[PDB]
Amino acid sequence: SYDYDLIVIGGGSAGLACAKEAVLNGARVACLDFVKPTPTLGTKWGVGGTCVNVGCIPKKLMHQASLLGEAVHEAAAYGWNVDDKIKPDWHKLVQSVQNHIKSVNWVTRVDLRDKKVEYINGLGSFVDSHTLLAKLKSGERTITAQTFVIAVGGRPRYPDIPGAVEYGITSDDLFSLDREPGKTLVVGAGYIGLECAGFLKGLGYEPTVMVRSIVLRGFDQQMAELVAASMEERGIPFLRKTVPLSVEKQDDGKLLVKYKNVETGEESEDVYDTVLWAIGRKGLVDDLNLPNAGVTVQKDKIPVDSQEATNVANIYAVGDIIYGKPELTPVAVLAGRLLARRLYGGSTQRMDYKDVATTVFTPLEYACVGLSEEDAVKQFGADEIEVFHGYYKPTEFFIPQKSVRYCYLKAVAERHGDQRVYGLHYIGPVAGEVIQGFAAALKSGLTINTLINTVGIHPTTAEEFTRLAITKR
Amino acid sequence: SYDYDLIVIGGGSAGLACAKEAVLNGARVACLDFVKPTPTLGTKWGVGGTCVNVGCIPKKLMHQASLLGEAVHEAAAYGWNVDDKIKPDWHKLVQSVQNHIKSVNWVTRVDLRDKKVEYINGLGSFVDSHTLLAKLKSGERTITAQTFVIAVGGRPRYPDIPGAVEYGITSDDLFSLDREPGKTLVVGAGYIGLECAGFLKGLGYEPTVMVRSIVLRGFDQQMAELVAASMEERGIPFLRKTVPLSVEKQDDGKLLVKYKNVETGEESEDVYDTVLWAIGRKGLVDDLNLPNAGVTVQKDKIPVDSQEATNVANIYAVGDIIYGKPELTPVAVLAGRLLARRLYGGSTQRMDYKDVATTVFTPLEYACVGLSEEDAVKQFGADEIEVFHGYYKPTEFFIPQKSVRYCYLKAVAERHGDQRVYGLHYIGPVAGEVIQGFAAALKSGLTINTLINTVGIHPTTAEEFTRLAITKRSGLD
Amino acid sequence: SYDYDLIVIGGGSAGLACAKEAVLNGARVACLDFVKPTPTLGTKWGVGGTCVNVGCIPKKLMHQASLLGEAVHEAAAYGWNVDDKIKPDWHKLVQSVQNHIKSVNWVTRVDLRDKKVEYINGLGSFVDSHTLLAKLKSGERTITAQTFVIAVGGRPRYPDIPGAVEYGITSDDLFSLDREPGKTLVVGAGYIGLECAGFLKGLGYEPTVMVRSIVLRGFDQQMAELVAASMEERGIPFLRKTVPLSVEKQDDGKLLVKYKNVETGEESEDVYDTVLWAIGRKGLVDDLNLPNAGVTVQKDKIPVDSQEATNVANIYAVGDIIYGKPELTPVAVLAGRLLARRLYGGSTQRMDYKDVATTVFTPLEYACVGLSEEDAVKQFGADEIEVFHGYYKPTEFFIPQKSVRYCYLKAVAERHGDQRVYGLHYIGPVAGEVIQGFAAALKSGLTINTLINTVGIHPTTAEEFTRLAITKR
Amino acid sequence: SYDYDLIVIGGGSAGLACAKEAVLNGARVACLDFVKPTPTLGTKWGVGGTCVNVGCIPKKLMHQASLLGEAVHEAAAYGWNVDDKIKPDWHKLVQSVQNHIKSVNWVTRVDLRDKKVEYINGLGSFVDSHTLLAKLKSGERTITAQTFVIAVGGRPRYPDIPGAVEYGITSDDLFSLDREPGKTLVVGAGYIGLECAGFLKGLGYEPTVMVRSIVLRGFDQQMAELVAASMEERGIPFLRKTVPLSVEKQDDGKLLVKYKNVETGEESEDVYDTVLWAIGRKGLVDDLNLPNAGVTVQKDKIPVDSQEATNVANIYAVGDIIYGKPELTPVAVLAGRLLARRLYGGSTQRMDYKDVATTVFTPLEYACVGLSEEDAVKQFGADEIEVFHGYYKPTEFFIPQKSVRYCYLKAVAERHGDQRVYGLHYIGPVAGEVIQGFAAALKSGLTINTLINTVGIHPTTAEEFTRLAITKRSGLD
Ligand SMILES: Cc1cc2nc3c(=O)[nH]c(=O)nc-3n(C[C@H](O)[C@H](O)[C@H](O)COP(=O)(O)OP(=O)(O)OC[C@H]3O[C@@H](n4cnc5c(N)ncnc54)[C@H](O)[C@@H]3O)c2cc1C
Ligand SMILES: Cc1cc2nc3c(=O)[nH]c(=O)nc-3n(C[C@H](O)[C@H](O)[C@H](O)COP(=O)(O)OP(=O)(O)OC[C@H]3O[C@@H](n4cnc5c(N)ncnc54)[C@H](O)[C@@H]3O)c2cc1C
Repeated sequence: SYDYDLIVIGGGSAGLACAKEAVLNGARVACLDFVKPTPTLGTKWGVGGTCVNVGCIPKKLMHQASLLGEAVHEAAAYGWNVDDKIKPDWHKLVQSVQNHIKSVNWVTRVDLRDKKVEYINGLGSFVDSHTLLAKLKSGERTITAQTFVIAVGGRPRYPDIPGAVEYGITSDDLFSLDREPGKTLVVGAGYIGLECAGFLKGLGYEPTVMVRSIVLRGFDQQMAELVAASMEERGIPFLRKTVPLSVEKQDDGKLLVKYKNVETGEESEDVYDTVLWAIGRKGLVDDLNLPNAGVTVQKDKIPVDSQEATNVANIYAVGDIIYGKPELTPVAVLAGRLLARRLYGGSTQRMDYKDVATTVFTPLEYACVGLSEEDAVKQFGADEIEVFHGYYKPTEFFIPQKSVRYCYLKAVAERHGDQRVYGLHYIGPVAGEVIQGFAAALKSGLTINTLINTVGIHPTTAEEFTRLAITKR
Repeated sequence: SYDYDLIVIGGGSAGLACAKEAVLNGARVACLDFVKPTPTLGTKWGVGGTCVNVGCIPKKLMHQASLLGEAVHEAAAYGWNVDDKIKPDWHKLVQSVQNHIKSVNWVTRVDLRDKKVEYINGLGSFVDSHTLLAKLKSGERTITAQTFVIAVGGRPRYPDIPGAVEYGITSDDLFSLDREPGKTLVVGAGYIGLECAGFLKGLGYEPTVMVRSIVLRGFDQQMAELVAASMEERGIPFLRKTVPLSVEKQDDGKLLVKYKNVETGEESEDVYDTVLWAIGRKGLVDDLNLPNAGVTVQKDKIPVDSQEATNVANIYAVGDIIYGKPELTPVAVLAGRLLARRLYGGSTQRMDYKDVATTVFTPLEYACVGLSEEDAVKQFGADEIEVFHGYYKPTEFFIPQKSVRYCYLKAVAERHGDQRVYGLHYIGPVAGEVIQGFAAALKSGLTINTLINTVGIHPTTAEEFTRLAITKRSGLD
Repeated sequence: SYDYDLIVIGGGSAGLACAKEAVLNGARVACLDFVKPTPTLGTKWGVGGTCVNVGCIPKKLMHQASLLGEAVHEAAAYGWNVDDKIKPDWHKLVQSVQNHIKSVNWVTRVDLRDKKVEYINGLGSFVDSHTLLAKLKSGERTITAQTFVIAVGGRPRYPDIPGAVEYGITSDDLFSLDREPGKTLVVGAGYIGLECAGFLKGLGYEPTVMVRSIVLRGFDQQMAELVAASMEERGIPFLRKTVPLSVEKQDDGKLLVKYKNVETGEESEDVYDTVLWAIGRKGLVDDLNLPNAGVTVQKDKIPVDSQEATNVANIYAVGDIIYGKPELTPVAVLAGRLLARRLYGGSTQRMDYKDVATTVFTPLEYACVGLSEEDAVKQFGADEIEVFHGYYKPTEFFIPQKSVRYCYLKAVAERHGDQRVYGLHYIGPVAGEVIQGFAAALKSGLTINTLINTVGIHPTTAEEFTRLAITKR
Repeated sequence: SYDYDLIVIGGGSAGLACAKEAVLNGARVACLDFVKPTPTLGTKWGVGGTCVNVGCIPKKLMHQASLLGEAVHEAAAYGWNVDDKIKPDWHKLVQSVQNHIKSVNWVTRVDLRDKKVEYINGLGSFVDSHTLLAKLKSGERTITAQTFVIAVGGRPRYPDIPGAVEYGITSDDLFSLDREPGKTLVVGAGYIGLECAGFLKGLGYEPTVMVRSIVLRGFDQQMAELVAASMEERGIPFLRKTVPLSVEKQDDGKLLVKYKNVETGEESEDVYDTVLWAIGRKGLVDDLNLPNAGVTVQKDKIPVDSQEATNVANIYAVGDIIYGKPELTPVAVLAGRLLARRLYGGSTQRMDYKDVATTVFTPLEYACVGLSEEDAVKQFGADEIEVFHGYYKPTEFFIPQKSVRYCYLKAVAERHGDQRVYGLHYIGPVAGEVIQGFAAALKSGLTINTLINTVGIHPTTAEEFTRLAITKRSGLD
C-alpha cells in the first residue's frame, strides 16, 4: 500500500487532464508541478503548463491584438471616421494578457483543490519505480505510488553560441516582457518563430526571421513558402540559409548579432533590441532521474506503446514528452484523459493520433489536416494522387483592397476509385475555424465526391473547399 | 427547328449557372434577365440576380462594416490608443458597396460574352410552350426553343396596408439608400429582417424589430430565441405579436406607423425615419403568363419533381421560384448546373436538397446544418434523440469583456445504435466558417463518436464541437 | 503712327505666345504684365502668368512629390530594403519648387529681352481704343497702339463670407506657403480643389473636400464620382452638399469653420490649420476700364468672334478671359500664336477649340477628350449611343496590391454606321500620357472599328482602349 | 468523322486566343501545351505561353522594380527623409514575380476549363495531315482533326560554342534565377538583351552588353544608338563588334568568357558570375515532324499566306512561328482570334500586320509605330520625306536633376500633299503609354496638320508630339 494510487509528474495540459479524470474514477492522486524560472530574466508562472501560461493562450491574444490594429485600418475603408494612426501600449497589452493568465491560474489551483487532486508544487525525480522525491521550496518529501504518469513536457532550446543565454530570450520571456521588443531578431521559422514575428510586426515592432534551412519543417512546403512570402509581403525581412554565430551587448544597450550564410559562408552582422530564440523545444527528461526507475528514453523524449506505457509496467508517459507524436494541447488533454480511463475507469479506448488538425496563427493564418502533398505523393505515387487547388478572394477584402496574393487552398486526394481525401490546406482568415469541421469530415471518410457536392455556405471563405475544380494535373 | 435549344428565363444564381453549364455541354442558349425598378425610389441594378446586387453580398458587406466598428472598440481594450468614439459615413459606405457590386456586374458581363451565353436584357413571358415574347427597350422579339428553364426568383413583399408602397422600403432599396436610415422600423423577423436590424444598430442607427408571430420561422426555436435575446442585449427592441396597420408622413417628414398587438388587440404608434418591410419574398410567376404554356403553379411558386420538371415536359424550373426548397444562392447554383448536365450532358445526378447548411449573419452569427431539435424529435421521437450542448467562451472575448451569454452550441443526434448526427447548431463569431466543414462531415455520415474523438484545433471556437460532453437528458452520464 | 503696332495686356500663356509670334512677324510690340499680390499674405511672383507661377507647374511638382512617397512604399513590396516610414520636409519641397519657378522667370524675362518684346512691368487700363495707361511701381507712362490683344486671365475667387480673406488662402498662396498646411479644409470640388486635396493627403497632411453641389462640374459625372470615391478610398473626407458660413481664428491659432448642409439646413463646425478656397476663378475685366475703349463684356469675361476680335475692330482677346472656351495653357498658347499670325503673318488659320483633351491630376489621375456620356446621349439620343467600358488592372499594381477599385475606362461612340468615337475617359496611372495620342486620333476621325483593330502595346494600361468589348447596352 | 474540328498545337498567346474563339464559334477543339524544361537548371512553368511565364510579364515587373529604385532616389530630392542607400532582396523579388505569374496561370486554367477548350498537357507531333501524336506523362494519345492550327512559338538560342549550355543561361532561366545574377555578361543587343541589361543594372548588378554587329536590328538606327548611349550614361558598358568564343568555370566558381573583336581579330577575356545568351529565338518546328503532314518550312519558321494557311489547305500557323511577321503578344492574340473567326465564324477579316506599335522597356524606354526614318527614305526617297524632331524635358526630371540628354522624339512624314505621318518615335518615360494612342491615330490616317493642331495636355511628355515645329531639313521654315 503506497501513499497514492497515481502520481502525475507535471501539471500541464496532459498531467492535469489525467489527474482530474483519475480522481473522477476513484483513484487517490497527487500531481506535481514546478516551473523552473527562465535563465537570466527569472520569468516564472503558475500551475497549468505551457499552453495557458506561455503558449497557445498568450500567443492567440497577441495575434488578436495585431489583427485588431489591421481591423481599425479596414474600418476606415468601410466608411468609419476612425483615426487609424494608432500605436499599442505594450505594457498595457502585457498587463491585460497576464491578468487573464494569473486569474486562470488561481481558478485552476482552486479547481484542483475542489476535485481532490493533491497539488504539490515541487520538482519530482525518481528514487525507485515506485518512489518519487519531491523538492518543494520549503523542503523535500519522498512519496510513493502504485503507478506513475510522466507528463513533463519540454522547454525552449538555446543555441550553443556565445551570448545566447545572457542576451537572448525565448517564448517563455516574450509574453511578459517588461520592455518593448523593438527591433527583434527571430531565429527559427517553425510555427512559434513565425507567429511571434507576425504579431510583433502587427504591433508596430520590427522583426526579422532567420531561417537555418527550411520554413515550417514538417508542413507542406508549397504552403510553408506561401506563408513565408505573405510575411515578406507584410514587410518582415527573412534571412534565408543563415545561422547565428554570437550575440554581444554594445555600449548602446543594443545587441550585436553576428551570423553566417550556411551555403556561401558569407558572414554578416546587425544590431537588434531583442533576440528571440525559437529553434525548438527540448523534452524535460533530465531532472526525472529516469535510470532510477529503469525507464528507457530516446534523446529528450520517452518512447511509449499504443497504451502510453513505457518499458516499465507501472510507468506511463503522455503529452509532448512522448516520442514521435504531435506536440499540441488538445492531443495532450485527450491522451491524458483516455489514459486515466484505461487505468481507473476500465476503458480500452486508445488515443487516436492520426490526422490531427493544426493551425499556424501567422498574420494570414495557415491551417491543415492530413497529408502534405509531398507526403501523399511519396506514399501513394504521383499517378494515384490528384490535387485540387485555387486562389480565392474573401468577400470582405475587396473594399479595403486587402491582399489576396496568398489566399490559396488545396485538397490532396486519391486520384481514382473512392477518391478519398488525404489532406486539406488553407491559408487565409480564421483558418482554424475553417479547417476544424473538415478534420471531422476526414475522420468520417470524406471523399472528393462528397466534398464537392456539399452545398456551400455563402458568402464565406470555407465554402471555397466545396467548389474546388482545378486540378494540378 | 427552334431558335435555341434552351432559353433560360432569369439571369440570377440559378439561371446563369444553368445557362453557362448548358453551353459547356453543347446547347445553343439564350438567357433573359431584366430588373424591374423598385416602386417608389425606382432603385435598379445590373446583371447577376439578387445575391450580387441586393442580397448576400451587400448584406455581408454591411455586416462587416458593423463588425469593424466593434473591432475598433475592442482594439482599445487590447492597449491600442484608438479614439473609440466613431460614426460611419453612410454615403461613403454605400458607394463602396456599390463599387464592389458594379465590379462583379462587369465580370459577369465578361463571363457571359466569353462563354457563348446570349444575354437578352428583356422581360420574358410565354406565348406557348415553345415560344417566348421578350420585351426589350429597343423593341420586342418573339423567340423559340426546344426547352425552357424558368429561373425568375422573387421580389420583396409589401403589406396590404395604407402607405406601404409610398412610404416604406424593402431590402432592394436599403443597400443603396440615398440618405441615412436613422430610426428604423424593421417589420419581419426572418433572417433578412434580423440581419438588417443587426447591422443598422451596429452602424449607429436605431432599429426596432416588429414580430407578427415567431422569430426565424423554419429554424430551431431554441436557437431563434437565443438570437433574439442576443439582439435585445445589443439594444435592439422587439415588438412581439405585433402587426403594422398604416404608415403616414408627418409635417416634420417623419413616418408615423400605427400598429396592433395581435393578442390584446391594443393599438399604438411610433414615429420613424425609415420603415423597412422584410415580411417575405413573392415568386415572380405573374409576368410569365404561365397559363399560355400550360404550366401549373402553387401560389407564387412553381412545383417541380426531383428532376426540376414542371407538369410540362420541356419546361423546367430552378432556384427560389420552385416550391418548398431552400432559397439560397449555392442551392440555386448547384441545382442549375446539375439541371443543365441532365439536359445536355447525359447526367442522371439529381440535386441533393437535404441537410443544406445556412448562416444568419446577425450581430452574433447563427449557423446550422441538418435538423432542428424539434424536427428531430418529431421525426424519431424524443426517446430516440440525444442532444449534446454547452456554452463556451471565445478567447478573443476575454480582454474586451465581451458578453458570452449567448455563445451556445448543440449537436442533435441518434440516441442509440451508431449515434448518427442529425443536426448541428452554433451561435457565435464566424458561424458560417465554423459550420461549413461540419456540413461536409454530416454528408460523410458523421457520428457522435467520430465527432467527439476528432481532435480540436486550439484555441478556436470551432473546437467546441469536438468536446460536447454534456447531454440535455443525462448530462455527463 | 502709334508707339507700337501691338500692345499685349497680360504676360502669361496667351499674352507671351502672341507677343513673341507678333515680333517674329515683324511687328513692334510691348507686353504689359503685373501681378497683384495676394490679399493678406502678399504672395507675388514673376512674369509668365498663372501656369508657370501658381498653376500647372507647381501643381504637377507637388503631385509628383506625393506619387514619389507612394513609390517608396511600393519599392518595399518589390523587394527593396527601403525603410518606408517617411515624411516630407514641406519647406525643402517648397524651396525646390520655387527655385525652379524663379529660375524659369529669369530665363523668360531674358528671353523676352532677346526677342525684342518690350516687357513693361505695369498694370494696363484703357484710356481710348488706341491708348493705354500703364501704372509701373516708379510712375505712369501712357502708350499707344494700332491694335490691342487682351490676355489678362483671372484670379482665385473668395466666398462672400466672414473671415474668408483674412484667414483663408487660395492656390496663389498654397504653392509657396511659409508653414505646413496641416489639417486643411479644401472648399471646392473642381480640378484645382481635388488636385490640391490629393497631393496634400499624399504629403501626410489631412485635407477635407467640401462640395456645394457636384464634383467636377462640367465633366462626365460617372467619372467624377469614381474620382471622388477613389479619393475617399485614400482617406480624404468629403463633406457633401455643404457650404461654408464663416471662418474665425481661435486663441489656439486654429481656424474654426462653421458650415451648413444645403439640403437639410443642418449646421456644423470643425477646426482646421488651413482653409483653401478653390471655388472658381474670376476674369480680370475690372482693372482694364473696358468702357473707355468701348469693349463689350459678359460678366468677368470678354465675348469674341471666331477670330478672337471683340466688338471693337482693333481690339482682340485671347486665353482664359474669353467667354465660353476651355481655360487651359496649351489652348491659350496656340490661340495667342495663331492670332499673331493672322494679324502679322498673313495667315487665316483660326483656333480649333473642339475636343480639347484634359487631365485632372488627382492621386489616381483622370483624363478625357471629347463628349461625356451624358452630353453624347443628350445630343444624339440614347438609341444612337454605344458605350464600351471596363475595369482593368495595371500590371504593376498586383505585387503591392495597389487598389484597382477605380481603374476604369470607357469609350462613348455612335452606335451604328461609321461608329465614330465621341469621347474617351480613363482613370488610372499617367492618364494624360494615355489620352494624348487618342485625342489626336479623335481629330483624325477615330472610329470604334479602327480603335479595336489597333494592335495594343503590351504590357501597358493604354492598350486597354484597344480591347474594349463590353457595352453598357 | 475526326475526333475534333480543330486541334491547336501550342497553348500560348496565339494558340489560346485561337482555341477560345473557335469554341465560341461552335468548333469542338483541343489545345495542346507542353513546356520543355531548360537544359541545365531544368526551369519549367505553367500554362499560357512565353509572355506570361518568361516574357513580357516578368520582364515588365523587373523593369518596374528597377524604376522603383530610381523613384526612391528621386523622392529624396523632393524633400522626403528617405534613406536613399538601398539594395533589393533578389529572392523576395523573384518569389513575388512568381506569385504574380502563378496567379495568372491559375486564372488561365479556369478560363480554359470554363470555355470548353480541352487542354492536353502533352507534346504534339504530326502522324499525317489529319492525325497528331500527343505525348503525355500519363501515356500517349493519337488524335484526329479536320483542321490544325500550329501555334508553337520559339525558344531562346544558344551560341555554338564550348560551355554555352553547361554554364550559360537564357531569359527562360533569368526570371526565376535561384541566386543573384551578380556581374553579368549579356550577349545580344536586341530588345530582350537590352531590357535585361537595363533592369540588372537598376537592381545593383553589373551587366555588360556584347554586340555582334548592330544594336536593335530592325529598329530606327538613330533611335537605337540613342538608347545605347542612354544605357552607357547609366554605367552599362558595351563591347562593340564582339562575339563570344567559349565559357569555362574557374576554381573560384566564376565564369571565364573568352571573346573576339570581329574587326581587329583581337581576343580577350573577362570573368562573370552569370552569362546570359540573348542572341535570338528559334522556332519550335523540329518536334512537330512537319514532313509527316507535308508542311513546308523556311528555317525554323513556317511561311503562311494572308489567311495564315500553310501549303497544306487544312493546316494553318499563327504567332511567332510564322515567317517574317512581328513577334509580339497582342499580334499573336489578334491573329489567333481572327483566324478562328475565318475558320468557324464566317469572317473574311484578315490580320493587319502593318504599323504595329512596340516598346523597348530599357531604363529610358523607347516606343515607336510605323516606319523608321531609313525605311521611309528607302520607300519614298529622301526628297519625299520630312522629319519633325526635338529634345524635351519631363517636368518630373527638374528637381532630381535627372538627365534629359536622351529625351528625344521624331515624326517621319510625307513631305508634300497631305503630309501623312509614316512613323513616330519616342525615347523617354512611359513610352508605351505615350505611343499607344498615336498608333490608333496612324491607323485613322493621321497627318502632320492634324497632329500639330491637336491641343497638348499640359504638363505631360506626350504633348511634345503635338508641338513638333522643327524639321531636320528646314528647321522652323
Ligand atoms: C437581402 C437578402 C439576403 C440574402 N442573403 C443570402 C445569403 O447570405 N446566403 C445565401 O445563400 N442566399 C442569400 N439570399 C438568397 C439568394 O439571394 C437567393 O436564393 C438567390 O438569389 C436565388 O437565385 P435565383 O436564380 O433563384 O433568383 P434571382 O437571383 O432573384 O434571379 C432572378 C433574375 O431573374 C429576373 N427576372 C424575373 N422575371 C423575369 C422575366 N420574366 N424576364 C426576364 N428576367 C426576369 C430577376 O429580375 C432576377 O434578376 C439573400 C436574399 C436576400 C434578398
Ligand atoms: C523575354 C521576352 C520578353 C518579351 N516581351 C514582350 C513584350 O514586352 N511585349 C510583347 O508584345 N511581346 C513580348 N515578348 C514576345 C511574346 O512573348 C511572344 O510574341 C508571344 O509569346 C508569342 O506567342 P505564341 O503563341 O506565338 O508563342 P508562345 O507564347 O511561345 O506559346 C507557344 C506554346 O506552345 C508550346 N509548344 C511548342 N511546341 C509544342 C508542341 N509540339 N506540343 C505542345 N506544345 C508545344 C510552348 O512550350 C509554348 O507554351 C517577349 C518575349 C520574350 C521571350
